[PDB]
Amino acid sequence: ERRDLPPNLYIRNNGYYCYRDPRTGKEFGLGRDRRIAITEAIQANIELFSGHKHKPLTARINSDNSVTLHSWLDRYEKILASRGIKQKTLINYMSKIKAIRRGLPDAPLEDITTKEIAAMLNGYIDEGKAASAKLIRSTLSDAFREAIAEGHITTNHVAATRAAKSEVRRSRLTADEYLKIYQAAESSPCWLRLAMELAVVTGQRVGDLCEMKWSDIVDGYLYVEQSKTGVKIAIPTALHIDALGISMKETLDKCKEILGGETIIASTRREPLSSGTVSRYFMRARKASGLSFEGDPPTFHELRSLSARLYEKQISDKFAQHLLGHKSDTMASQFRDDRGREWDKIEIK
Amino acid sequence: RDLPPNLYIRNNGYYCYRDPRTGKEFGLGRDRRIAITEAIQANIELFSGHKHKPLTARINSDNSVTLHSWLDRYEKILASRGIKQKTLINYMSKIKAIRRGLPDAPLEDITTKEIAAMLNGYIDEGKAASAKLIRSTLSDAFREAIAEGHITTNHVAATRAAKSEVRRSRLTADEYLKIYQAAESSPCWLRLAMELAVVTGQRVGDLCEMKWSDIVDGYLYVEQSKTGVKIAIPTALHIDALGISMKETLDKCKEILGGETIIASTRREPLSSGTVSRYFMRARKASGLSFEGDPPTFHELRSLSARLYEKQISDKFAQHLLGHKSDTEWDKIEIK
Amino acid sequence: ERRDLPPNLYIRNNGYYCYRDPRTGKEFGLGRDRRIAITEAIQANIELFSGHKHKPLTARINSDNSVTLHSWLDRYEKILASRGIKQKTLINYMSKIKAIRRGLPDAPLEDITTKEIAAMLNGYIDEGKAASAKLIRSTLSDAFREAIAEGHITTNHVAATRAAKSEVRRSRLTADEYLKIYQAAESSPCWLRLAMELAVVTGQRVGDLCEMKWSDIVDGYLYVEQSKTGVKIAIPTALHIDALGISMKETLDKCKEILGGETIIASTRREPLSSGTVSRYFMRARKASGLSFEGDPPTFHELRSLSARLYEKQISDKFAQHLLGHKSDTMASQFRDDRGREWDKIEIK
Amino acid sequence: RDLPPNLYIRNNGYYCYRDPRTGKEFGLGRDRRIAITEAIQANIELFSGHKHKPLTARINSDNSVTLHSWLDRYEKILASRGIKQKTLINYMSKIKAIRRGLPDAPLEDITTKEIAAMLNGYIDEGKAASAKLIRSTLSDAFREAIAEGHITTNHVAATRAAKSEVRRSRLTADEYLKIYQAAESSPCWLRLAMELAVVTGQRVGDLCEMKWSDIVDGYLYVEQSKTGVKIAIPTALHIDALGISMKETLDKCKEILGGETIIASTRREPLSSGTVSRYFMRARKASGLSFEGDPPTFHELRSLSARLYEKQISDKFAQHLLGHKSDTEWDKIEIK
DNA sequence: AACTCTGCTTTTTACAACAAAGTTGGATC
DNA sequence: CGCTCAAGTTTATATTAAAAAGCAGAGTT
DNA sequence: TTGCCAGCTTTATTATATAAACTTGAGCG
DNA sequence: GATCCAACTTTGTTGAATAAAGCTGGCAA
DNA sequence: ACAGGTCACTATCAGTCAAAATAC
DNA sequence: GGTATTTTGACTGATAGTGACCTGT
DNA sequence: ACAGGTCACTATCAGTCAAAATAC
DNA sequence: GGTATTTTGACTGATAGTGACCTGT
Repeated sequence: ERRDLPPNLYIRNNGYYCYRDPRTGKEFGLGRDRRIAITEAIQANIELFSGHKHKPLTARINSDNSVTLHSWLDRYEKILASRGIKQKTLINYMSKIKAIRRGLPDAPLEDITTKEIAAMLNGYIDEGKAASAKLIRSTLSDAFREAIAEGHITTNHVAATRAAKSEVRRSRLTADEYLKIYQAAESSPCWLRLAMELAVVTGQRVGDLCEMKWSDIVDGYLYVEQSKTGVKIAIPTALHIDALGISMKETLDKCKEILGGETIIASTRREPLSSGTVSRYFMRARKASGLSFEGDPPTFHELRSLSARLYEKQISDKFAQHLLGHKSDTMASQFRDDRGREWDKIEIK
Repeated sequence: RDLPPNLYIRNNGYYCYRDPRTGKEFGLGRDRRIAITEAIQANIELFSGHKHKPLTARINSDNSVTLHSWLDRYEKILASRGIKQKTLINYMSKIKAIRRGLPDAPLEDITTKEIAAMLNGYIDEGKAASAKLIRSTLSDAFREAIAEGHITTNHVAATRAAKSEVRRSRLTADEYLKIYQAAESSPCWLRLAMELAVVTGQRVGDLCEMKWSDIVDGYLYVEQSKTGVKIAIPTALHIDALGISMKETLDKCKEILGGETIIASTRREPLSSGTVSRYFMRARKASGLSFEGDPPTFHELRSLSARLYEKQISDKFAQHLLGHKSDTEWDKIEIK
Repeated sequence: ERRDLPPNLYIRNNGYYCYRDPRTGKEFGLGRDRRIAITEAIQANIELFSGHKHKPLTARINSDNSVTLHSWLDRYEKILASRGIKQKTLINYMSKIKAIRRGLPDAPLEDITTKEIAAMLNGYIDEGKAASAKLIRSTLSDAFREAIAEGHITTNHVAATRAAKSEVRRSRLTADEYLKIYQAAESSPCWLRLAMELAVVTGQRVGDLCEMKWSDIVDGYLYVEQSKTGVKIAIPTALHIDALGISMKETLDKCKEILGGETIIASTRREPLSSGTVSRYFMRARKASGLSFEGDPPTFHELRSLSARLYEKQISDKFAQHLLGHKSDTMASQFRDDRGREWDKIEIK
Repeated sequence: RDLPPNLYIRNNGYYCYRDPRTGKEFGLGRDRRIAITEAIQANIELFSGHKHKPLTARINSDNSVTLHSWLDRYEKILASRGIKQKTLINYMSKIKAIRRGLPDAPLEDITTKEIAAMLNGYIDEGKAASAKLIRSTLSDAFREAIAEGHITTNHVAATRAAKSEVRRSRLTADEYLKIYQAAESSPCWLRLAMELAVVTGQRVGDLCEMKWSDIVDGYLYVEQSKTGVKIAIPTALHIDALGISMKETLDKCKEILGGETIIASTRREPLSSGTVSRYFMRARKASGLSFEGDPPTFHELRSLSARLYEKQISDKFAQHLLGHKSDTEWDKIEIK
């Protein structure tokens, strides 16, 4: 007869015991009492046998009596409904939540770790969904605060994490290209044209463009109530874009004769259209024009950016700023940037 | 029988640890050896260590004051802050509010959660604003509570103040006229007050405070109850869009009202701030107009007052009359 | 004969032991062991007799290395000298320290309590030296920060407390009063007058005033380098204050003839003066004029405030701002404010 | 025996508790019973427990990390961030600095204190700025350390950044002239580079990268290496205060220098950024002028360039030229 | 009056991270 | 017909903090 | 011929604490 | 006679967060 | 028969307050 | 003469340690 | 004559490592 | 024929409990 040497467990020359995780190779100190070594030994022998632990009481206490991710998000949700926000803001957020449900365990909050979070966050970076991550993060983040504001938690695990910063990919649109798409838009219904023209001439948001009524015009002035920021403007029917040969007045009355409807921009059956279709068809003429660009191809909104860019040089910087329904002075210097396209010709000026 | 504290055994020989905090017990397993183990682990968590030095008489008694009892001294702390008789009461109301929202346990013991709990209570009934001030004050009391070191941490600070869109709607020129009209069944000063109010754009609270002694060589001296700003309004003002002249307003007051105050009762005596708005109110409802949100109120007259003075003379004037010193729609895109 | 019941200590009906602080009246729980009760009991009987406590090994660790106020303040000091600051900023701070030294215990950091801080802080309010309190506080605070920055501590006890808020007492000066003082200034040496006039016409800081050289003037413009903010200006020798009948040029040549020295403002023995004396004598003239004010009587700098207030109404608000060496938007408004004194008469304009 | 751990007795029958942390021993008294008491007290403080479950092997390990070992992987994640090769080495230099300032112990065990300690070391020597960047970086490393959860807490964050006053003095028009003159003993390109630099107000780093192929129909195309901004400088510019014409400067470069690069070596090849500034330096010293603080340097020329363009034509022009995008002594108060 | 010490009250006014460069002291081919 | 309460909303203004002063009552030559 | 649901990218503005009020239902002398 | 690093200092560029969009893919009629 | 847990209830527990028990 | 404070124990609210009684596999 | 508190000094203590010793 | 893992008994750095020495009253 020899020894009852629990596997993985070894003894030292004086009679001191260690357990060796064969995972890392690192030994561990137990004590002097064979009896007790033994015991702890076996416990660990079954752990390797299955990510299953005798988890400390500390743990098991704190547990059952404090949250559950999905369960709180569910409440998160409702709190948002309360904030008093615009219907779409909401759903943007909603989407992200959803995102989280699907990225994370429905476990207890404090038991969510930084790493787990980053882990899924990074999942979204690696696929090239940089921007996403930001918002996902951002929101998740919030959810927490508030969760903490309702004291289920003590600390935001997210805020320890780093926001992916995103270099914008959408290329800009040059005067040349517009004309080349204006041309391709031939096979497209007649309103796309006018919308285009209008778009550049008023430099207004597509969303708002689809909302203008013929009753919005009084004594040579087009009144617009911006949907996004609520700022109010009256655009004079006198404007003209010299670089592309478009007159606002001339654009507007083509819309009265050929489109005819309550909306300045209207469908072929005389009804107002959806923001999304207008960019949607502009998209088609983009592909149909066949031009090549670096990164993502420009889109409709781009029209508003070209609009400001040609307004800047035609009359003034202060003018481009005012038409855009645009107040701040951090962006007339970021709605001016070319993003690598064509060379800011410094003049003798 | 070495049965560690808070851990108990069952019929079969099943072991359980009981959190005394909740009362719920917990499953362990079958080996006393390992039960024990986790047992003490547990009794370290809730209880890390044990004794105390009876030199923690001399420490742990005055450590616990309790909400209500501190609020009680909070109060008196405020009394010394040196502020306006009403301000105090505002606050006071808050407190009370709190009294009725929270247990009377010790400070240390109150939870973030519990707090918002009630806070939210106030949102959900639609009394946002209140929330704010409740919060905000609760907060304070805590601050100074830690000021005197009964605690460590402002639990409040972690919570969020609701943000409140104001509902009181504004009053337009049309409507005022419509009310001035309904004001017929009302005692005569209402009208005068109204006019006065629009014309002087002054706070009802001060309006009720104006003496005929306040007028010297064509100038009305006002000492603003609220901010202490001093102004002299010239007897020459007139609001064109509604056809009221200050001077013609003022002399109607001396003839039909006759009293120490410019605005007075039918019994020749000074009126109370609240009555003024109060009767205005009745005229509101008797006019029968509808609006969006809550109906405008007397103060509103000061707002209309400025809105019509901005257009008639200048924005600089509106600010001057109101009692304002500093600064804090349909834009015109010019041809330049 | 019966028993050895240590005073303050009593027994219960079943044999449970408690000590009664007679200080409070409140009892406390010991246990079952007569022997051990006894023990803790005597410990307590000592305590009553000496502030002295058998304090913890706990305590007794953290203290032979976790510093001492005065000791750290001494090091605070030094950090300050390194911050790269103006020679007097320094002393201001310095004075406050000192303040602290004399307000508080030379104990260990974490042992300082908020209340102790308050207590002294209040000492300073109660005496009416409101503002002081502020800066004391402020700095103490800082000292702590940094102390925390070097980890002797973990928590700013300071920040818990609140800063006295100070209503400014210095009354302002009206045009009439200036005349009144200009008059009593007769008994005073000649430069006083000139300085006064100069001060109001230049609206410049006395400190800068005393540092102007005749070499600072070229081609009808006076160059000034403000010592306080470093702002650089050129005042034209053409200025005139009509409400008081003072011409910059006429004022300046008075200085050349009767004062004669390197400095535009100079002593009777042709040397540069000390900022303080200037104010100092102005004071004398103040007292000797005999006028009554509410709160504290205005003083020389006040000349700068008068200067702006009469510049405001004479030419423009934009001009008053340019002359001062003052830039932003919280001040050419917290300088046109009145403070009890004058009633803002509104007009028909 | 009864003798509790870390408590030792002396030859007399004197009791002491030895703090294992420092090594320092502590006095208690003569009574064993009391000794013991406070003893274990002590022994809860440092260690309450002593035990773990060996089932806390599966947590102790991969938790256990050490500075240098992490910095080691810190490094690697930097390489992935996608940045310009120099940025990286800046960073890496910092790293190194850290290695040399701090123990290679485990993260959790690094104290605020020690950090400051070393940071201040860099202050005291007058290397203000460095401290900042060291800090800055160290901080980051920690952040992402926690991002992978070996730690809880950024001890850095509690520390403060030295704030530093810029020492490099400015260059005035007179001085440049005096340097241009001393530059006579220097190879010919120096002069040209200098002129070019002022006239183009371009980064030395970019100056040395300009090709004769960069010029089309009177315009010099420059792609700024530092921020990627693209500009076309017209060959018609001239600086009046110093008598230098861009076109005249450019063609002295084609005849005297002759090479693919507009600025070139004596052997017709492209020069190293560093050399250019380097020789400029020589001419500085050789000019013999005195300055307050650190002496101006080549880049200085770009600053001069802007200062003289501001006054000659416009503030909007100087902005356009330097690849400056947005806005970020004496101002004549005329009587307006 | 002239000159420094001192305990006080006012005026003024505002950076932090990331990036990605630029300046110069010695160690190498 | 007016009051003072109370539970609620609304409007005005001062908001931190680390730097540079300024100003008058002594003590001392 | 449109129509909205569902998963991504982009475009914009930017605030919180103190004081000190005013509103207005209720019940009170 | 120039190179390359390594250690240091600059200078330009973006900084969070919430809020409100926009734009192509399909499966639904 | 048994893992995971709950109840309901008396036999210490941790303590108060006013009447008996000397002390200023 | 007579009120600050010590003690002493019947009067008292509460939790701990048992075991009876769920429950859901 | 001793409270307070420090040194040195080897016998555990808590391991790592590359040979020796079977598994796959 | 020849790589994964377990043991295991000399090789190694650091503390823990002892006393042998300090020293300021």
